[PDB]
Order: sequence, then structure tokens, then C-alpha cells
Amino acid sequence: SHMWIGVISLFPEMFKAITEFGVTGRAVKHNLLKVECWNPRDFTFDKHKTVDDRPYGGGPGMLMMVQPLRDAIHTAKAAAGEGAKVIYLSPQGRKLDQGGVTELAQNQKLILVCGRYEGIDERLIQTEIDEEWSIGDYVLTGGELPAMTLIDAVARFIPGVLSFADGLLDCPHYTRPEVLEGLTVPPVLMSGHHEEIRKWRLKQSLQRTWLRRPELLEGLALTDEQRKLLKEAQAEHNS
Amino acid sequence: SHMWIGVISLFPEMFKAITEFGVTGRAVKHNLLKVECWNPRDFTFDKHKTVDDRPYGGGPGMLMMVQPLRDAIHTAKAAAGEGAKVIYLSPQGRKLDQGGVTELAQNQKLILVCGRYEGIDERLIQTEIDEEWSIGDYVLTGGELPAMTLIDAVARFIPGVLSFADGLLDCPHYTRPEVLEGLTVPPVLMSGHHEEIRKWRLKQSLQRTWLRRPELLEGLALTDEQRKLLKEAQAEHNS
Ligand SMILES: c1cc(-c2cnc[nH]2)ccn1
Ligand SMILES: c1cc(-c2cnc[nH]2)ccn1
Repeated sequence: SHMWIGVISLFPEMFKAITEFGVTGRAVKHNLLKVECWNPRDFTFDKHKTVDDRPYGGGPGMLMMVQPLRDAIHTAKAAAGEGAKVIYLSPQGRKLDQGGVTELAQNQKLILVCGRYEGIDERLIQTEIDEEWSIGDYVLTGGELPAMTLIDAVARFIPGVLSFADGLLDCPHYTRPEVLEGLTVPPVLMSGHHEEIRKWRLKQSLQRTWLRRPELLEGLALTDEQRKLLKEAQAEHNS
Repeated sequence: SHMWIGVISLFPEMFKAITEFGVTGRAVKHNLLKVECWNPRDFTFDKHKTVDDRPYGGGPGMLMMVQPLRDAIHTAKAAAGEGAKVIYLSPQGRKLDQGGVTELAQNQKLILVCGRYEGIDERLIQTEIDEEWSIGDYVLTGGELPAMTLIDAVARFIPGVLSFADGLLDCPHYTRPEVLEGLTVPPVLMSGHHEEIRKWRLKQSLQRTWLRRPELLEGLALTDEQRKLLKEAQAEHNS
């Protein structure tokens, strides 16, 4: 099932990073994912194509100019037709996580508004934006990398495109050679015992989540098997 | 003060998104930031330039092939000289936040290793990586967008390149026109009263943090002024 994502950005060429390369580049080429960009600069009318403006109240920064940005959004909305969710990427938004990604991926159409400078007029958020989303508690130079991050994450859910599946960190992975700077591959992985290997990997995920991100465990209802392997991992750690 | 960032990636052209555009593009052009990429594909020797390999123990995915990736890392380390911190971008890493960004930005040299497929051999993390970092609890198709995100965030700290400064969400911002779809600019911002404007903005930040991200407040030692304005905001909310 196709996903269409409209993008509003002063730097649309940044999105070549996801539309021209890798898994996401394939998804675009195969028409599984469509990414369409509108640049507020194209909606300006003055000679110098001005896209920023001064904040009321003063301050050292600038904001996105309202008229070109508003017009770009309206154009994207018209192209989307009915049912597109309009998202503003900002640190004031809902924190993105895999559960949030799964939710966003349920939309067939999204419009992603990328801010630059000190951001956008609050009244545009009120009148034009459906949801604000943050990719993390850090400050960037613009909304483009967050938008690309969001697109990449939701793209993985599109059929044909391709251990947080159960909320745990991933297990360690090994490939050739069998010995690397004196470090050997765990023999269980060489055993060909599919069930032993499954349980080892799950136990490692549980142990790594417990040691690195114990808060993630509290959010889970562990299966009987997971409870057992976690107990074993914690016992081995204390021995 | 210059920052040098070495990048190991199968898709180095993705990094044009930050080296050719905007604030980060300027930083690169002005030699404030140098980004240098090595591609494991260039370190292969077989006819088909193979960069992936099968995981021991089976499973549906592939891993980065060790030899080309290892050789690329060693080459980057040699180019960096002494004192470069080597970072692997992964969901199993330390969660990036602004405090973490400030810490990373203290390094004059960084090497960022971007994984693809199901990631990299655990023994390479042991032997080659100094720190693992995550940009958030979501799964992407590769480490490139996280690396670019990290670069963008740390770049803001480089002198000459340019409200989490005190750990709060930002205040609303307004620009022209004075009225937008019936919504007016708060009169205080039109007053020209610099101290009233400062306090209004701070109060708004406190109110927005309290309503949207109350957990962020618990991590703060509020100033007397902040305690007062937060109390006022909470009173007005309950009235
Ligand atoms: C979403 C947006 C942003 C951001 C936009 N402009 C500066 N920072 C940061 C994180 N997640
Ligand atoms: C850092 C790396 C990753 C990632 C790398 N490969 C798949 N996901 C996700 C978030 N932060």
C-alpha cells in the first residue's frame, strides 16, 4: 500500500538523501513511497524571494515568513486531497518512538512541515498543523533531518519496502571470521540448534535491555519465557 | 574552533544533505566544520564489491561484512590522528539529548560509523568503537540519518556557525501579520517593554513544559523567578 508524503522545506534537495539512496531510494523508485516537496521560496513575490521575518517582541532570531509558508502548505494540502495529516517537526512536539512510528505509518498521506530559523508563527500551528512531533530532546538547525528521519522510520512499514518488535534492545550479531582479534563467536550460534539459538538471542536482548535501558523493561509485560531468561541472565550477572 | 568529523558509510552522498545546505553547509564552506567520508565498498577486493555477510546462527537479515568495514574504520582513524572518539550509531546506544550533544561537542575529532542491514559484528563494537549513541527509540534503515542528526546538533556549538538552554520548551513566536485568521499577536509583544516581554516568554516556556513535558520540570532546579511564573501559569490554568 502506497504512502504519499508531502514536504514543505526551504531545502528540498536535502531529501535526495532518502529518495535517491538505499532502502528508501528503492521504495521511491518502485512507487511504494512518494515524496513531494514544496519550497516556500517559490511562493514569494518580492525581488529577493524573502522567506524569513522578524519576531514580534524582538529577540536575536528570525522566524519563517508567514505568507510564503502558508501558501506552500495550502498548495501541498490541495495536492494531497482529503485525509492528509499535517505534521510540524519541532522540539515542542510529541516525542517520537517506535509506537509513535507505527501510529504515523497508519496514514496513507502525510504532510511534513520543516521549520528553519527560530521556527514558525504560533498561529500557523493553530490553523494549519494537526500534530507536532519531536524526534528527540536536542536542537537542530532545521526540521529537515527530523522529517527525513520520520519518513525513513515509517517507510519500513510499507509492504514491499523491507528487537523493538517486542520492545527490547537487539541481541549481539556475529558474522565472518570465526575469530576476530582473539574474540570468538559464541558456540551456540555455530551449533545449528535453532531453538537454542532463538533462546540465546532472546536472553541476550533481555540482558542488554536490563543493563542499558532498564526503564524499557518496566513498560513491558514479559512472557513466562522472557521472565525465566531474564532471571537467568540476572543470576549469571551476579555470579 | 574547527571540528573534524570522519564518517564511515555505504552511502556517503547522503551527507551532501548537511555539507551542501543551510547553516551546516555554510560551516563546511567556511572550514568551521570538516566532514570526511570513507565508504566500505572502496575497501572490498572481490569483483562484486561485496559489503554484507551472513549472520552466524541464521536469521533473515544480513550484517555489514567485517573486513571492508574494519579497513574503512582503520583508514579513518589514521586520517584523524590522535584523540578522535569513535562512535557507532545504534538503537542500543546511549540516548542522545542536548546534554549529550554538549558533551559530544567538546571533541575536536569524531569518527561516526554508520551501520546498514542488521548492523555490525559485536566484536567490532568491542575492538573499534568507543561509544554507542542512539538518536531515539525508533528503528531506521541505517545509521546515516542518525549520524547527520548528530553532526547537525554538535555543529551548532562550533563558534561562528550560528529554550533548551535552561531545559524548557520554547515559547510561542509571532511575526507579521498582526492578525492572522482572526488570531491576534499577544499585546505584550507589541508593547516594546523588554522586561515584560522576557517574563512573558519565560512564563510561556514554563507553562508549555508543564503541560506537554512535565517530566522535564522534575529534572530542573527552578530559579525563584521561574518558580513564581510557573505558579502563576498553573493558577491561570486552574481559573
Ligand atoms: C524535531 C524538530 C527539531 C528542530 C527543528 N528546528 C530545530 N530543532 C528538533 C527535534 N525534533
Ligand atoms: C541510531 C541508530 C539507529 C539505527 C541504525 N540502524 C537502524 N536503526 C536508530 C536510532 N539511532
